[PDB]
Amino acid sequence: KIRPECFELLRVLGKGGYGKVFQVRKVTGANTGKIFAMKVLKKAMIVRNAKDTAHTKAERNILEEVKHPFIVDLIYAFQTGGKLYLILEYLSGGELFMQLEREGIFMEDTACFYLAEISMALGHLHQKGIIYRDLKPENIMLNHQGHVKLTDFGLCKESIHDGTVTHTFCGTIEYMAPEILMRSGHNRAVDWWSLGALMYDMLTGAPPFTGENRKKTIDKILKCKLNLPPYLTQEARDLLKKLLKRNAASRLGAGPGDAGEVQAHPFFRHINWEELLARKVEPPFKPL
Ligand SMILES: NS(=O)(=O)c1ccc(NC(=O)COC(=O)c2c3c(nc4ccccc24)CCCCC3)cc1
Ligand SMILES: [Zn+2]
Repeated sequence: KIRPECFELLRVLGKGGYGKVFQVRKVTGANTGKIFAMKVLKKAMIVRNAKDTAHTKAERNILEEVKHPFIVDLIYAFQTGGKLYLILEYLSGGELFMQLEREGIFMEDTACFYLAEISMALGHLHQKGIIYRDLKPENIMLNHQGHVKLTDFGLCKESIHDGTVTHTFCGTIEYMAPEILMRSGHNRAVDWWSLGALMYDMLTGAPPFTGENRKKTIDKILKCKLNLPPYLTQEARDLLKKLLKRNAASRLGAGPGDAGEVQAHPFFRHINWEELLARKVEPPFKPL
């Protein structure tokens, strides 16, 4: 029976209003010395609010069901009287955010690699009926080899919250689909929008609808007047045009084919999907 005492704490990886993440190593038994990330949530901070309770249980249910190389792996999960524990794989490659900052602009082949892996993760989720919604550079980590991992399926990680009712808009909203910000109803097509926004950011240096402040950003996102810079390749321009459509049902990937439709686009013409999913493709950046 796994317990908190089975793990030795090595450092604090992060913290927020609901709990903390530690780097840990297993003290004894199987995988003695194996390194994990341990997320520890305070039930007291959660159980009084039906929405947060629900969100917590959905996080654990999603992470338990998902079996995919490009989504964070949940190893153990247990609780005590006052805390919930999630033992996750430790991801040493950092945030994709740090990669965009260091490079400014990705070469197309580098962008293509990361966007391809993300699309496979989104496809896995979508066929399970799960919508990611929060695709953004900060949310995308890299393992020690440099492969993509999607994270943040649970409670709010922000230190400053937007309003007092929901945590839906606490982060940057620069990658969020217009129909979410409009509260006009949405489905898995929001993820293909977010993929486009991320792609635009990789290849230009900034998300497509940024402004001087948040209001102006939201206004631009809702207005949806896409300007594609001339230096984009024909394949990139074409895909971005198809992903960043205001009308969800027109978006590439919104169709019945979902990720399959996006993956069939000429921007991804050189991707071998079997070798990619099997992690046999050398990543563009190696955290080593
Ligand atoms: N809602 S809350 O309890 O209050 C709350 C929970 C977590 C955070 N902050 C984070 O999770 C930050 O990211 C991580 O902690 C993190 C991680 C990992 N691996 C990491 C490796 C290095 C550095 C951080 C890592 C392993 C992969 C999963 C993500 C964690 C802030 C607030
Ligand atoms: Zn919040």
